[PDB]
Amino acid sequence: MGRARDAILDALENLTAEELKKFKLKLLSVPLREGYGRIPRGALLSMDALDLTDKLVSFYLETYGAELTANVLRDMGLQEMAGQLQAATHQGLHFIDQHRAALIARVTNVEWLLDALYGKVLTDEQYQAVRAEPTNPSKMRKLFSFTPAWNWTCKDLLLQALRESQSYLVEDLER
Amino acid sequence: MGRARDAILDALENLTAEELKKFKLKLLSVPLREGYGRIPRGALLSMDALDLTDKLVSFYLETYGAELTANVLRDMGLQEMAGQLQAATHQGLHFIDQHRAALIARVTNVEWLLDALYGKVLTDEQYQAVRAEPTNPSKMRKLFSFTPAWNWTCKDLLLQALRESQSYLVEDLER
Amino acid sequence: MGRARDAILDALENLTAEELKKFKLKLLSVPLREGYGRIPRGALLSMDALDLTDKLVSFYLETYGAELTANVLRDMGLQEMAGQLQAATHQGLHFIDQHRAALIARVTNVEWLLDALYGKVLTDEQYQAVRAEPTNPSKMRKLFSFTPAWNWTCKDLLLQALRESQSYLVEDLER
Amino acid sequence: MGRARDAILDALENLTAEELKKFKLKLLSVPLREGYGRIPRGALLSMDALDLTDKLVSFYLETYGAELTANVLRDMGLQEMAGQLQAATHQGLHFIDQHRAALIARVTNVEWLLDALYGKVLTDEQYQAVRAEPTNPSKMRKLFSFTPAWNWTCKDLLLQALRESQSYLVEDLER
Amino acid sequence: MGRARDAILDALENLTAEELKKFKLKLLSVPLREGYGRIPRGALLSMDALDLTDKLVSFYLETYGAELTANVLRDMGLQEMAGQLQAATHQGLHFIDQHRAALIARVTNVEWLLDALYGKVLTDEQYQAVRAEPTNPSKMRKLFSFTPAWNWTCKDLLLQALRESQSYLVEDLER
Amino acid sequence: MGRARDAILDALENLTAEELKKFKLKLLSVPLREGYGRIPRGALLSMDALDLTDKLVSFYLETYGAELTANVLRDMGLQEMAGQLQAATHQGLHFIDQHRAALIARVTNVEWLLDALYGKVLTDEQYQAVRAEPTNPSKMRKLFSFTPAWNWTCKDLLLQALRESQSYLVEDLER
Repeated sequence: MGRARDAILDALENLTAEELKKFKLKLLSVPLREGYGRIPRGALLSMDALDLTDKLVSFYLETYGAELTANVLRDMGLQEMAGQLQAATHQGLHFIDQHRAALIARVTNVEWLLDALYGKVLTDEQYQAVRAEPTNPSKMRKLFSFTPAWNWTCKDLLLQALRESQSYLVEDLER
Repeated sequence: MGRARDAILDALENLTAEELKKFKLKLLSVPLREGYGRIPRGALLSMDALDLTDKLVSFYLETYGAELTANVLRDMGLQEMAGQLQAATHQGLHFIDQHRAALIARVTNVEWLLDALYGKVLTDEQYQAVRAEPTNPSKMRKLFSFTPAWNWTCKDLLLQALRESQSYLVEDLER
Repeated sequence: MGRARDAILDALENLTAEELKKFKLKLLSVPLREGYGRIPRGALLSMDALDLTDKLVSFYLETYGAELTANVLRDMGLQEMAGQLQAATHQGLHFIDQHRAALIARVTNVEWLLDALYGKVLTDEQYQAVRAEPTNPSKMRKLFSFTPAWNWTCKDLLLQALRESQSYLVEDLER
Repeated sequence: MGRARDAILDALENLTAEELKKFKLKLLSVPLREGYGRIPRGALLSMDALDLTDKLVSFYLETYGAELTANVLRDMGLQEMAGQLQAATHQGLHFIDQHRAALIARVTNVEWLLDALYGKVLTDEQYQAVRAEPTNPSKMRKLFSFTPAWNWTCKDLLLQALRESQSYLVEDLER
Repeated sequence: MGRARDAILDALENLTAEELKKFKLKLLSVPLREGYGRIPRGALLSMDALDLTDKLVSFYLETYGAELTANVLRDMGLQEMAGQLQAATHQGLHFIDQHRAALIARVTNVEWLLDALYGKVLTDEQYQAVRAEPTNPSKMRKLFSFTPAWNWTCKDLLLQALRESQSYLVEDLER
Repeated sequence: MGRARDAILDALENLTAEELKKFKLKLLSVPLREGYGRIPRGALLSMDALDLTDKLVSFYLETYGAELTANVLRDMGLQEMAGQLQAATHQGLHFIDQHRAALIARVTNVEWLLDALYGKVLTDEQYQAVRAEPTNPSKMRKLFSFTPAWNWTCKDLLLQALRESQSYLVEDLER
């Protein structure tokens, strides 16, 4: 699966000239994996977004180019663009999606997650339906039913709530 | 659910230049969650409300951006603006809406709440109708019937009255 | 229900500058409820009534702002403006309106109240009409029919007469 | 029917730079119909009114572009520009024009409308001529004879008067 | 530990306009530690509190900036603001907290301290409880149990009483 | 080890436009080491922060470029920027880290350092733990255990406290 060129272009088109200049400047000093070259200063300091996109795709592979662009954007502080690019490249698959079974089987403090997600994402009837479940696995199974209608931001909020509540569980899942 | 940019813009546009400058100054030293950067002084000390809103949504996501804006505003002392922002981001969902079932089940001192809400919120006929109910759960069920016509301020007043009357119930519900 | 800005402006606009200075000075040491900030001295000691009203509504909500203004006015000794603001915020609803049924059902010495209210509030015709009633509940029901034409001061006088006559009933009703 | 470019240009050219920037900012979060894209931030935050008109007509069709511009303008609170744009796009056709026969046939309280329109729109001679009519349909037919000389604002005032007088008729006609 | 920006802003914001000018004037002649520059007259004589705080933090670090501000405020005579800034910078840690063990072990005349603190700080029942202790170390240990509920002013009063009673013990303590 | 370009950019992005012109002007007269040229006035007086950073890295190497930038910044009086740049360039290595063994072996007046660091950096428990140590080397070994959690400012505070306490040891160690 490829077609990440359009994702990179979309990420690069939602930032102004003063941010594009900073991105190009920071591209000159970012650490690189072995076997990959560096773009010369002569051409890099004059390209626009359109030329930068296919230059990035040519010099670094599509996957590595996408992840390098995400890392550079995250370093500059632009979290929205990095999140959008990560969502585009990784499809509609999030961290909670890969570890779904472990999250339904090992989480304990459901009420903290419900309180964190109440109002911002969950509606009143959904909150009551989730709270009506007897046991924690049942609550988790009911809660995950609303995930397909969510976007990247809501999933990130849920992950942040889980990290704040149970750091040990998420650290174990990372390993 | 998004649309937090409009809420942030409304919150930031309703405060004067002297408060905006203090807000920008306090944005430089507010504690930040891990993984988030800080706005440089060069650009921050010259932005207006629109640019500040755009940069706030850019560096921090809509959820965390709104939360940070509310925290900074309530640190400045502007409680009205923070309350309006919380109402906008959370929709018409309040603390009393979340724990409605427990509140119509565990509260005892209803006449104190009625005295606190008399005149300012409740009318004479509504007060008489609530007083006509035989038991406390019936009184609470009748009282919650008028909630949809209320705004954030009335719900905050009711929460304050509940906290003053039965602090233990409130601290148990929040925890 | 809001509209407290107009009430606060009317209360603060009906006092002279020398006692406006005293109001501003006493606003610096009044005890505050939990979770509310304090106005800095640099700006507070230089504003007029128009700016003071806006900042009072800004830092403290309309409800708590009106309550704090009434408390500060009562502490200064100005009962007239404090009572006017109390009437404005609580609408045309008084203590006697809240406990009308209990007052009609439990009061005994109506003659003392009639003597206290004679001339100052009631004319000869109303006095004779009330005296013509056979029993105490009938006298109270006849008397309460004249309340809609009264103002805050007459109701306060009636409450004072009730407190002087039957203090135990008043302290029971308030608690 | 087209020519929406001139209407959009006239609407956008009659507003200052500071609210132009607000319009551009709010164009980034307005809900969109399915099948329509969003203008990237890179170009949107730099173009002026002349470029913005062409961009709006390109990305969105003339009809939907005008509708979206009017919706955003009403969201900002500027009702004069939105009304002018509606008048330009819909030609000299108003709500009262489309439902003329039903309005002449079903309205009852003509005198309230005449009182609302007196002085602001109708002259003394026209008012007397309308009052001289025997029955309500005759009064309405006489009143509608002066409509061609009116503008959008007068028709909006008449519609507001009708809505305030007979709300049920208006809500029936609109549905 | 940082966050001295908030403390400096609070200290500068609670002082009036005619004495902010005196503060700025005295900032031009205060002795400076080696390696630190002096703010030029051109910009200093036009700033308000918001720019002054940022300039102070930029030119002198947070620690030295807070110390210099406290020294200048003390020279001006404003002891309350200097004490507030000192409390904010050093956290809730006072001189008595630093030498707690030495104070409990070496002080003799507890009665003078109790007489100085009676009424103003200590209540009757806890004064009696302290007086009930058999020996001086027990009296001091019981007295220090009420310290956490005190503020900076009470601790300053206790230190002043200690200086008046046993000057030699203090001057040994700081040196 | 390089990566000084990012540190230089971060230092240059945290100063306003008024200070950027002063920095560029100071760059035209700063003494230079042998073999290094001077930036011409034609291009220097028109660059922004990004172009200035690139040109500084181009003409002067990363090491000498960072050193010259720090020297110019501390000449201007902005000690915070110079300190942050020194911390970024030299990594988390300070003067105290370089002479750790000599400082633990040759210092005498630990109490002055503890008094200087009390409250601002050290907490009460840490202060008591350090005071509990019998001898000076043990006290210093305990004190250095808390160093990894500190930042550049705390280390500078400790360094200036040492310099004030006994300057002879500092001037011996630096030479």
